[PDB]
Amino acid sequence: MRIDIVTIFPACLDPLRQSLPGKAIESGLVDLNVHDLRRWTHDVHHSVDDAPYGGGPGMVMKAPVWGEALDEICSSETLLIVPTPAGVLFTQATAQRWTTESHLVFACGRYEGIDQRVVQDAARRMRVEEVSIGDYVLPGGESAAVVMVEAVLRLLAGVLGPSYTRPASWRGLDVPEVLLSGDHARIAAWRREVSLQRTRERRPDL
Amino acid sequence: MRIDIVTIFPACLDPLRQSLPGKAIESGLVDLNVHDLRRWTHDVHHSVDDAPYGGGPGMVMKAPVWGEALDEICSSETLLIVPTPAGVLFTQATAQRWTTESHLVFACGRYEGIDQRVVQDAARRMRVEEVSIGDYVLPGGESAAVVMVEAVLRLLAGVLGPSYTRPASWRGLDVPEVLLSGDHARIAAWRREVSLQRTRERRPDL
Ligand SMILES: Nc1ncnc2c1ncn2[C@@H]1O[C@H](CSCC[C@H](N)C(=O)O)[C@@H](O)[C@H]1O
Ligand SMILES: Nc1ncnc2c1ncn2[C@@H]1O[C@H](CSCC[C@H](N)C(=O)O)[C@@H](O)[C@H]1O
Repeated sequence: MRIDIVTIFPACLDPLRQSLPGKAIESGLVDLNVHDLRRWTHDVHHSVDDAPYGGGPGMVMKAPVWGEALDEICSSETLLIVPTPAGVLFTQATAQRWTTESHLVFACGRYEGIDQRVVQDAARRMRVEEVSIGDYVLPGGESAAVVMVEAVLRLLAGVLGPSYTRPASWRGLDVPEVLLSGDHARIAAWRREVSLQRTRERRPDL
Repeated sequence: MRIDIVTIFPACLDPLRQSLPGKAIESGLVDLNVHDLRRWTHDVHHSVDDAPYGGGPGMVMKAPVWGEALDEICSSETLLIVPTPAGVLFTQATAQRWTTESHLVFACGRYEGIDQRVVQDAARRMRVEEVSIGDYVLPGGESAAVVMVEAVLRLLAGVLGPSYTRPASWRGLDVPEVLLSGDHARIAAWRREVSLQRTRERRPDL
């Protein structure tokens, strides 16, 4: 897999050089490249942003700068991912689906986001997805791209209820007898039962 | 606010030293500390993990090591956050709620997670929350803690539909006339209408 991440904060993708993703890279499973968007700017101030039409707070990332970056980095086989709290929700199904991709490009937004025409123009050449990692607002798309890449790379590396360990009794808290029993059938049943109960309490949406 | 993050991958929290969170730190809004869990180990191999009771794949993070770290770092006023895909969903309401906290501690899990008794034992002294940032599986809790801290710090710093910018026409794509009109009432109505439509298509759960 080839991954390209475009951002005005390259340092924020440094976790992808560590642990599982860093191991996936050095082992040649993935080619990861992080690009500073300012390298596609030409003005004296190397600016990636401008005032929004119709007003609003903050600034908008300019379509001409993004368009020039994506024209260079993307092909017709690329799956362009635009993190946004207005996108479809990223789930484990999405992470599994992205393992079948040859080229992922992440266009990380800052400020109020990226001029909408970047997505519409990209869609003329390649496949584009606006994706949210959850119902919260982040200052930028970088932490979202780390989350998405780690979820995909975990699956790629693997392809290519409560947990307990010793001691049996700690601070007056004992490991449930079922786990000490060595009876796989009883253990599987209990784990399913506790997971169902926890799901009912915390995640009835599931 | 004081934030403590406990992990076997301190480098993975480096994004919190950049951009908005890094600015919140240097301006004295937040005291952020990242702790390597191995510093609370005493065995020859400085190990934080052991085999799970009842079997299963991988390893479990030991309760005695976590208990010793949390005994040192936490107080009765701490809100202990344990990232887990089995927790309640983190949302913008949670991020807003956490801005009222004086001390957040994030216990980042690796492997199959943290022995469940760590949470139960912590709950004897302080408030604990098991939290998921979404319906996907990450290799570790660090990228989840970055997401949560950034969402909270964005709100803390601020307290203490589609976007467009120039040019009006780009690659044959024009900015909607409504945004060029300068009529706030018409702009607000249109933005609400396009956002509602996008919500119906992508997020009927909302
Ligand atoms: N929940 C989330 N999921 C994925 N990306 C998010 C996110 N929250 C914020 N972001 C990122 O942070 C950037 C700035 S937040 C701007 C939000 C924008 N007005 C919109 O509605 O799209 C976004 O462009 C996106 O890249
Ligand atoms: N969706 C998510 N939200 C928050 N943390 C997650 C997460 N997915 C994985 N993690 C983190 O990654 C670590 C290893 S994943 C292990 C999952 C564990 N068996 C469980 O059901 O809790 C978890 O301990 C947690 O810290």
